[PDB]
Amino acid sequence: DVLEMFDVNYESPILESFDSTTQSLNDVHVFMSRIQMSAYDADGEGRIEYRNLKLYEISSGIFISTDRLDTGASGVEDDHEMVDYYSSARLTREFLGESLDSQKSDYFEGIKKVFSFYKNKCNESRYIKEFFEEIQFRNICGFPKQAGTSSTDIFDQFNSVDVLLQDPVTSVWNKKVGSKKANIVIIPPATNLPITEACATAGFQPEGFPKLGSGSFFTVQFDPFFSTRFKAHETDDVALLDPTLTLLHEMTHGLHFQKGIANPVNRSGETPAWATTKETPMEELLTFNKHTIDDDIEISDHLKSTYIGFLYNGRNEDDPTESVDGVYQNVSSFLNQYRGFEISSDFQHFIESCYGVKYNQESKKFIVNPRNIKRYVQDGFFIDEAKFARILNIKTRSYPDNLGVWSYRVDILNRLRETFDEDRGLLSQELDFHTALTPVV
Ligand SMILES: [Ca+2]
Ligand SMILES: [Zn+2]
Repeated sequence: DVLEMFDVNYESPILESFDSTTQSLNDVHVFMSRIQMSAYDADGEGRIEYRNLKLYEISSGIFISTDRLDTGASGVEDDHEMVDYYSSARLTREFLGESLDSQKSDYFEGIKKVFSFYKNKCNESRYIKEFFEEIQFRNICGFPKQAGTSSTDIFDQFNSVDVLLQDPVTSVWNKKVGSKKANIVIIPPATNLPITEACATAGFQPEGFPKLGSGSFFTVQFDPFFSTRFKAHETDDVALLDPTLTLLHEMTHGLHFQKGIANPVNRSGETPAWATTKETPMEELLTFNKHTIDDDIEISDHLKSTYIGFLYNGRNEDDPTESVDGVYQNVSSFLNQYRGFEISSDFQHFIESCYGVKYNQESKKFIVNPRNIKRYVQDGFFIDEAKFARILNIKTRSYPDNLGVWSYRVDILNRLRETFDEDRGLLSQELDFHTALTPVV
């Protein structure tokens, strides 16, 4: 079932009616839904708001949209480049001689072609298979429980997306008929972003500061039809970033959001000094390449272990505003609420599978073993972009030059040449194999 593609097309009809006595939401693969996004005002300060969007379920718990969501103005004029390329036209109106409908159809086909490549790689690589089995199917438990969510509900805002029908009289898509398990949502870069940006976010966050160990589905803003050049080692051998590797990087951040280990913050809601190494978060170095931490692999592994230790145990500071609540205290406090309460076997198994914990039937309580919660955090960092690049033989940064245009078109649907294959992926990262964009400035 890993990355098994549903029979779903760009033009497959959106759900307009639902009869629970003869239909299952599990069989619904094209529907109106809503997800949180950061929206920006004219000043450029962000607030989290729901946005309606049309979703395609391309595989169990994996959703894509062709909708470019309105998150405010980018603040950059059309076709200006600053490393990244900005255009308000991409997936909103005619762009590069392609209609909106053409662009949306191509975006759908291109994302499916990328996932067909990943399915072929799962069949070839135990490591890639293990990664997709985890991000596609893992149980995702968020806390605290929100709004009208019962303490024993499996599906909620952290791990499912709403199925909305239209109010017949007003035509507004605001009639919720249920929800569907969600692990991964892939959408185009929103209006506020450049068209070359790739960005992974927590799919759902409550109003408070996020808690370590509280998971959500992840949303990736990603468009495989564009990429940016990169310089080799510290020579001048230039090549194009492979979008299939860019998405694997973002989905690795994704796995960290699914477990609630991506974004450690203190009681003031700021990143603690121990989470950063000008400044780069440890979350970025462990997603990119362990070896960037130190030339000696054993020192890299030790600094990794110290970071995971603080994610797990938190840290008490002499300034209590800088203290961090760890995964162990957050998860054990959450599960300790259930001590002595009768719960369904379905909710019991959901929690057991999510955190790798056991349940004591006699005392009706979760057994929250420290070694199990440590493994939950450690397991989140089992793979990085560099490992993917070695398995797939994709060229990436080893990681401001005046070497001209940064942003390139990528012919994912093979209109120009044999550019992208479902078995081999991107057949060349050479810049002369791709079409440079032409920024006005
Ligand atoms: Ca970027
Ligand atoms: Zn990253």
